[PDB]
Amino acid sequence: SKRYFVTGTDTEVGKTVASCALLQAAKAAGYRTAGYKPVASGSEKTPEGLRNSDALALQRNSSLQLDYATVNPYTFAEPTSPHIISAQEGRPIESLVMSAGLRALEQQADWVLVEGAGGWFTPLSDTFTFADWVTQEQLPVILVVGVKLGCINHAMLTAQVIQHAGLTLAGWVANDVTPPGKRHAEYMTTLTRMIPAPLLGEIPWLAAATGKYINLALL
Amino acid sequence: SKRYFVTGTDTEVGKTVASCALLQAAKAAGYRTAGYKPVASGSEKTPEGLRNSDALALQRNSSLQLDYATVNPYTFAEPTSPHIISAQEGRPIESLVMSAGLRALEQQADWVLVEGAGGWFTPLSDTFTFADWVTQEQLPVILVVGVKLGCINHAMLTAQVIQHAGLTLAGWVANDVTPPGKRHAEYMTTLTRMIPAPLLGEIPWLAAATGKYINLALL
Ligand SMILES: C[C@H](N)[C@@H](CCCCCC(=O)O)CC(=O)O
Ligand SMILES: C[C@H](N)[C@@H](CCCCCC(=O)O)CC(=O)O
Repeated sequence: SKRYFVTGTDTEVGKTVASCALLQAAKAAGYRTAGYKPVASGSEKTPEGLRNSDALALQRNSSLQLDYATVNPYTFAEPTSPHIISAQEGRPIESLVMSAGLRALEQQADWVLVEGAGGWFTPLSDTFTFADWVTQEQLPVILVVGVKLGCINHAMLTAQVIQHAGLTLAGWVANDVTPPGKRHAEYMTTLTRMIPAPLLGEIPWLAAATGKYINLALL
Repeated sequence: SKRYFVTGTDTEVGKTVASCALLQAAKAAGYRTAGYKPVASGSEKTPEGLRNSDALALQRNSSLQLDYATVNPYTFAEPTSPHIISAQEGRPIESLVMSAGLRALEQQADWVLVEGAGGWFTPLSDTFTFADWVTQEQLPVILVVGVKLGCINHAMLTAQVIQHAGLTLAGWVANDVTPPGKRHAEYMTTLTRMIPAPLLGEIPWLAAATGKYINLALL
């Protein structure tokens, strides 16, 4: 299986929008696809337990029919850092459970997209971060950049930290989080120049069928 | 002279609020102080030329009477990345002019605070970033963290990049950018654990005399 990890420059950059566009283009290329979000916080109660909306989006954009707990093993109600609510609730987030879940998807999908929570360094416990599990798994990383003032700094910080860990930065996606602004073209040129990985495509400001904005031939 | 560079985790984290609190505590410890903001964008027209409000704050919080152009040599009207507006206006931002300005302040001040623009990696030209000038100058760095969801990731990214460049991370300041929230104490404990530098103090949410929140004995 092809496997990619998706991270973002900050918490509200539309990372799941880019993950659904990636899943839609891979489906169009003929892959049997699966979205995986191992850890999620900020969830609603239903008759079946807590459900996170980003994980629901990954589940409905996967080409395989998948059960929710296969897509998202760890679900917390409160929208805070996973290591705070994990400790509060008394439910440890285990690296072995996160990796088993990935293997179970590779039994049926040949293109798997793994979406983290937050940015690169989100803590999962007091001694373990999301970056430690991605490094452990040796996943190639796709960086989603929300295009706004301040994003050059955040895209460069994330790119250098991933490369320092010896991981491949597979590419980046530009998400237009605001309407067209004055320096949009100069920001896109600077970001293309500075991020050492191919620009996979740009998704326009939308306040759903977005696969056409991704060029999968660059991954 | 003691010299410190101040940077922030993102663009609106109240970095100049923390710089004024630092200048106020150094003045109270008996230092002859000077604030320096070499590059600024987002400025107003006056009879005397363009004036940036952050640079004005540094100027009025310095214990020496200083002229504006001594505090801020490069002033651009439009609030965008300095390398975009510098190219548009045809006014190169020169490293020699930025360093000369710092020397001129050391002629009269014995505690100098240098405030950058944006975050760590702000571009000054197509081949030069603010981080290259700070590394060139070998300034110790003070990191200002706006405490909100997403700041653990940004504080860790900035801290590792500075240390990788071989610079000293002198300390960090927590700025409360919102009213008291649910996980404020757990966020402060996590940030203290993870940032490899002393917490210099915490400034409370204020919608001016803030020197009392800084412990200069840790710098
Ligand atoms: C206009 C802002 N307040 C600030 C510059 C932000 C540059 C951001 C570059 C990037 O995208 O990383 C200007 C200033 O602080 O004087
Ligand atoms: C609740 C958020 N949407 C998100 C977690 C953000 C953690 C931020 C940690 C940090 O401060 O860096 C949860 C999620 O995406 O499922």
